[PDB]
Amino acid sequence: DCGKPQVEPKKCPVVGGCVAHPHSWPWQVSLRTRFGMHFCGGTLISPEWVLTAAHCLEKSPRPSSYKVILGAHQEVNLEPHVQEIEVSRLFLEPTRKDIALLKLSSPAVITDKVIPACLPSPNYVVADRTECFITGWGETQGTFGAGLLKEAQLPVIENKVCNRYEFLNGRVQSTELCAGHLAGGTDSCQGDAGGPLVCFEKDKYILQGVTSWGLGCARPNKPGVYVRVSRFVTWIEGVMRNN
Ligand SMILES: NCc1ccc(CNC(=O)[C@@H]2Cc3ccc(cc3)NC(=O)CCN3CCN(CCCC(=O)Nc4ccc(cc4)C[C@@H](NS(=O)(=O)c4ccccc4)C(=O)N2)CC3)cc1
Repeated sequence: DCGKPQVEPKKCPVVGGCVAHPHSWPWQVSLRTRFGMHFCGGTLISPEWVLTAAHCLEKSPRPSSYKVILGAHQEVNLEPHVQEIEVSRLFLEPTRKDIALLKLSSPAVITDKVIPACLPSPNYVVADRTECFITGWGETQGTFGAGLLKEAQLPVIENKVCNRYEFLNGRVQSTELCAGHLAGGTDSCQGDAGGPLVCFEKDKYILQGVTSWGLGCARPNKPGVYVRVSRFVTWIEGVMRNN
């Protein structure tokens, strides 16, 4: 059952936002070096497959350089039941987009704390103002929560508006989407890249974005940019089917 957490998440009362109800985001992964250091996020989309950002793998083209942590809440004191799995193969998106697939050495064990997120239908366009969630262990820029999994509820901004001069001035492609509060203060940041942007649809969470880049973090009029997952579903499915 993809997209359905067992520990229901909570809204807030990653820069800003709040600490996540522990294990309320069971698809969240921590992408780490062979040495145990968190540097990027990821999303479990199937027991053997993690979706992250291509730029997170810029340092090494070697699957051995990476490990995936599943089911955690703490970044340092990993809980005992935490699943730590090596990566066997890396798949960079073939058109140089900032998205990539990780095939794990062993299929993650599905538990109340480790659950895959659902994928959207091809070419779905998250509507303007849709409130979605981003999560990760990234920088907090003095906002509390360092070391614990944080979340933020952000409104999507349609590309036509996001590309205006007042915002990102034509930098955003159709294969990306924008999200964030234009007054600033709450945003994903370095360390959250490759992590999920999920939207609640009917009764479950759908992976709609991959945290990619931005002009800084939580700055006014500077929403974050995310890879538009719906434009890569067909490629993702082909990779999982043929590998
Ligand atoms: N929700 C906020 C948020 C969450 C998470 C993050 C974490 N992710 C990062 O750190 C990314 C890493 C990266 C991602 C994609 C890339 C290259 C690098 N893709 C290409 O290489 C592909 C080639 N491409 C093609 C087209 N491009 C031009 C058009 C669009 C464009 O201009 N894109 C852009 C602009 C700036 C940067 C990267 C990309 C550098 C840096 N931005 S920053 O201002 O210096 C900064 C940000 C945060 C903190 C401090 C400083 C920035 O984000 N790096 C140029 C190059 C960051 C922000």
